[PDB]
Amino acid sequence: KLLEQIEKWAAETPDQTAFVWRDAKITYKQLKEDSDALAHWISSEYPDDRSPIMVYGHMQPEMIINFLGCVKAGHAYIPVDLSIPADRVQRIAENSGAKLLLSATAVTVTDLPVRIVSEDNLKDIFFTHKGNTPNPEHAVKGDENFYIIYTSPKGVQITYNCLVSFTKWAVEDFNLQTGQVFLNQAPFSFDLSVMDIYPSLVTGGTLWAIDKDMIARPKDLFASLEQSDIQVWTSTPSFAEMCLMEASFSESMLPNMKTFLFCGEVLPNEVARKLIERFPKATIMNTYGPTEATVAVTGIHVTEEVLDQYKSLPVGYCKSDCRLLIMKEDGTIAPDGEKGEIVIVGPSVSVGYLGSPELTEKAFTMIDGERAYKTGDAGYVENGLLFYNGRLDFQIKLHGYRMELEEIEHHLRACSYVEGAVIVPIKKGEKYDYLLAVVVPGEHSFEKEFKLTSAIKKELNERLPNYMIPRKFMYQSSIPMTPNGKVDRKKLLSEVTA
Repeated sequence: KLLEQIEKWAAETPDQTAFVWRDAKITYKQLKEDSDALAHWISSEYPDDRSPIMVYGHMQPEMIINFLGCVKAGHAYIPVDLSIPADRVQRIAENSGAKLLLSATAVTVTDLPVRIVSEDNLKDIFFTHKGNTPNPEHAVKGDENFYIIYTSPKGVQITYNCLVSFTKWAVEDFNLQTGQVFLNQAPFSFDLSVMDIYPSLVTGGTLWAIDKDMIARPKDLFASLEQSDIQVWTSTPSFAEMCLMEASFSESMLPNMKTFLFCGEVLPNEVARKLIERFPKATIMNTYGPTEATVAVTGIHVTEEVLDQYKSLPVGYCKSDCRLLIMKEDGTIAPDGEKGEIVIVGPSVSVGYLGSPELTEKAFTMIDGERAYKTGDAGYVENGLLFYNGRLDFQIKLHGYRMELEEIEHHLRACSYVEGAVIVPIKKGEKYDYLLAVVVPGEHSFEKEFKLTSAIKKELNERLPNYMIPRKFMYQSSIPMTPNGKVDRKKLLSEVTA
């Protein structure tokens, strides 16, 4: 079914661009053909095997061809971005039980206990098996693994049913039409990319990829953006914020922008507001979910009304085929409006971590016959609406006082003269010593740094208790992002600590 709705475009709109990265692009017809040849090759080489297959690279069109080739042959694929550390890739190879690794580019990771098919060798199978097609019944189905994406060091197994459950909801609730241009910011090793990959493929859209190098060089990023004619924007809030630092990043640069889809981090009320101002015709959606629950399970249309009544934006209503549970600090459920750990239950929940029995036991459970996943996230529900408070382990306790790190960040972000901010907790060694605020200053006329600091501290005093107000402030032109596009908190902690 999933592959069928995708294949449907190879016949209806064969010459439509299915994926484009810089100068490299492939049509739906080419996607089908090479994908079919690979699948045929896989089946000929591994007749009665269904071991997961590693797919190595970055944004090359072959990444997508290889993903489909793998599933058509009944093999789940393991996306491995170039950014993943060698030691990690080696662990994945050994943990996953993979026997093969496919890459369009050169594999730089020191010898892996896997058969490597790369560069020209991959090209050879496309040529060698050109025209051939795989047995329709070999295609991954039902509860069989479709892809395995690693988090933290655990392989989250996402089944066919999991992905279909997500995709259907995404296409319908995000109001995606057909033939639209979908931005792809997230590396394939990050499940945010799934939010644009499959919805685009099933709706005959065009995936417009952006790579790590464009990001390292904004002039190229924006150049690409203007040529893209992107209509559906899928990215982390941080990525959007960085683009917002560019005055030309607006409806003028992307006049056909229609839908913004956010997930992965807190979407600031101010960021959404800036996007509405810059793109008055675009719809903004905030969504929430762990990789363990197939990309996202909640979503909400962030309107002017939502922005007016929710200083802290809610993360959304749970998809209809799943449900949420807010667990009080005890096996007990919490009354609506009360904070607890967010638990997700339903067909979106992963079947567990690959080869990690003990790890699966600790985070996954069975409730009334269905899978449930403890997120490690703190939040609450109010009449179906889910609110995110922060990561349970980011819960800082300052001298006899608890507090979500994210709540302090939320208020810091809301202060005048602040365009971006992150709190770096400085620990004495065991307990929390003090908080350090890293902010990107907005326009101001403060002639001395301490004056800006005092001003923000005064405003923050009206929002938080004195003991939650960061003692130290640091200013910089931008907040670092990890290769996935999220705030790089480790890097920040590393440099501010040094």
